[PDB]
Amino acid sequence: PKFFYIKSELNGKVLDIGGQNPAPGSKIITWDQKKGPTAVNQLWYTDQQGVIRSKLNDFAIDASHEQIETQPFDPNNPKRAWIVSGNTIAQLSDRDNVLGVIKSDKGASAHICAWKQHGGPNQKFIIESE
Ligand SMILES: CC(=O)N[C@H]1[C@H]([C@H](O)[C@H](O)CO)O[C@@](OC[C@H]2O[C@@H](O[C@H]3[C@H](O)[C@@H](O)[C@H](O)O[C@@H]3CO)[C@H](O)[C@@H](O)[C@H]2O)(C(=O)O)C[C@@H]1O
Repeated sequence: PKFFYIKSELNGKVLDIGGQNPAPGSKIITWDQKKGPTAVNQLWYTDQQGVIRSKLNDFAIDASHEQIETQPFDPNNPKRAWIVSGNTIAQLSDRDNVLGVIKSDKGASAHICAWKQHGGPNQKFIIESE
């Protein structure tokens, strides 16, 4: 219902499920903000507890692998509980661990990782209502 974009303060692009792939394990990148029907893979919402889910498949953000990917939500997996805290997307169980944008080294789209808060814009995001 209440959807929003998560925009990076590093490049101005938004969290986006690469190629709108609905399958679990799909990498989340930053891509030009889209508007209209096709923007679904860039739209997110928070469940009751405040955990971020994707409008595309209701999957959560997961940081179990090298780069963040979408995965079905699991209340027992600390790596799948991410919330909006100020201008940071922080881990529910560790506010010091936050998402950050890392530009591609091979001309690809930027990807996202989770690591200790270091105050730069790469770890800052703006929540934009749909
Ligand atoms: C190898 C490759 O295909 N690289 C492209 C990359 C991949 O397709 C995705 O990472 C697969 O998950 O997508 C890039 O663009 C991202 C945007 O894709 C848009 O959809 C594309 C789709 O990805 C293309 O494969 C398809 O041919 O056209 C679709 C529509 O243009 C999404 O709509 C958009 O939100 C982004 O996710 C990328 O940079 O990752 C382009 C790579 O060349």
